[PDB]
Amino acid sequence: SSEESVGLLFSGCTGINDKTLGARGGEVIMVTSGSGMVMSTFVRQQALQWGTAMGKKVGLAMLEESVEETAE
Amino acid sequence: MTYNVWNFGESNGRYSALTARGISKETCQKAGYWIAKVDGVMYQVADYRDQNGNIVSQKVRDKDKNFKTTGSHKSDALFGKHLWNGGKKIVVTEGEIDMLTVMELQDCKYPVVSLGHGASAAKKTCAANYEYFDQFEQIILMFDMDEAGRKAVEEAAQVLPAGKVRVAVLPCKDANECHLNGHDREIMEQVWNAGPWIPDGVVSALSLRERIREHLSSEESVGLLFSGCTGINDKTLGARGGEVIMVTSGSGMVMSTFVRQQALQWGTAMGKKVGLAMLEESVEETAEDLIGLHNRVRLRQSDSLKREIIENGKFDQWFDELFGNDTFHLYDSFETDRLLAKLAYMRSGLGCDVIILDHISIVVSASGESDERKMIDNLMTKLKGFAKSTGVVLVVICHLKNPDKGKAHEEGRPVSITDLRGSGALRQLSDTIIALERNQQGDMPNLVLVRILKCRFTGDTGIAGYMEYNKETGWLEPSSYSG
Repeated sequence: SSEESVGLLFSGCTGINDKTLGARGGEVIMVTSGSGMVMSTFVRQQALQWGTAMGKKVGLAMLEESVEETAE
Repeated sequence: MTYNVWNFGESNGRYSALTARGISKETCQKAGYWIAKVDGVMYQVADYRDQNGNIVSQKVRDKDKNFKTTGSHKSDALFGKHLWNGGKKIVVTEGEIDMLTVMELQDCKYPVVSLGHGASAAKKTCAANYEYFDQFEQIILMFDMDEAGRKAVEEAAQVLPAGKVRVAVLPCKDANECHLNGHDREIMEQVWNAGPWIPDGVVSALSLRERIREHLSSEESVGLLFSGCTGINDKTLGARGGEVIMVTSGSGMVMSTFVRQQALQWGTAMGKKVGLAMLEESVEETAEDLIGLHNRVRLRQSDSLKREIIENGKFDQWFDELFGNDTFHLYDSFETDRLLAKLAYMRSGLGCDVIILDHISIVVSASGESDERKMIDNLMTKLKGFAKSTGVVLVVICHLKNPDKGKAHEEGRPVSITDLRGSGALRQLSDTIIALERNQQGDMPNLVLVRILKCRFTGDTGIAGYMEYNKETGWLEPSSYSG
């Protein structure tokens, strides 16, 4: 009952979802890839839809850039 | 073996009231603050027991302000700990006496423990006890009201559980200084419902509106265009403030020109105030190199012309011309922390918007420490911090280690980020990496290539154009070139 199946659906590629069934809480999802800013977008995108479409509160530690920048 | 735990009675023990501190006799009795007297002198003994009840260690005092610690004072010692296993709220004080205090004012009905090695070992003693403290709903850190005491609070909460920590804020040094005629009611107002703070770096988005607005106007998409090779610009979109541009390459004096050239155009064409730390050369030298460069003449490299313009007034003229807009400013030399500080005041005080730091390879002063490998990195970060933290554009020149593989640097050999110096900090912390290659023994010994080795803001990277050295004027002129 407690723990859960379809936790938080990755956005922008059903597939990610199909295969992973989402980002269940207490998990640790790890996004990786080459030079990928592609990577930094993908994550950003997720942060975006989770904190708006979904109710969820997102917390960001974008260590690379400033807080103002990421907000823009 | 270790100092025996002091037996009550063996040493002439009494549970007496501390009249000096406004701690009642009945109070000392509950926490285990007893008054012995061995071999003549009368000592104050604090009884540290584990959650199980057994006395594991003692902290003993004599009048003059000395100590003597009995038993085995483990890294997780909390004085009073054995009294409470659970609760809605537990005050945690710096020392034993202050624990006795809160234990009064409350008629010993709620929980207070004191740090085992208090003062400095705030971090260790605390994290040693995560579980114990999590037994309570909220943890009230009532530490000293001074320099190191606020610090203690900080290091403490860091290692303490979740959203439970709240900071006590008293009118005097400690909770006892208050009691000792002053404001008991001040201590009270904190034990109940005091300050809960710990986000010194967490920052809700809502609360950035202003900081964002003012950013958006201030710092520019096309922040500062590199000069002498559209390309550098096309790919990197410029040197946006708060970035850290890193210019690198082989033997490149080509490199030290390229940087110089940029310094030039930003400090004259553009309004921007450049600050320079040219660590290699003197402050007078770099100034000449500027003047000369600005006047398309190889100034220092020519006895005749030097004399000429000193006499024909052209010097004072050229000098005013280039400099007299308080726009260039130089760090002039003869540590890491020490340099960083100077560069900061250029940013903060004279408020230049670019600082060019020629040649990271020179760390310098604090000698007893190993690999430049490691240290290069340590500086790297302070710098990136400086940068982002203050929005200054920080160009940082950096020189290349040398292959071991076949073709050298003057043989043109291209460079990659692997090809990189350091041990990762630049390879990381830098926002745009511009590399310049030059095969000084070949077809165009004056032709120089520009790779963008990296560029966060755009990630459009690669070969980005060519320039040609004019041995004659001193400039990296832009050049026609491709496949």
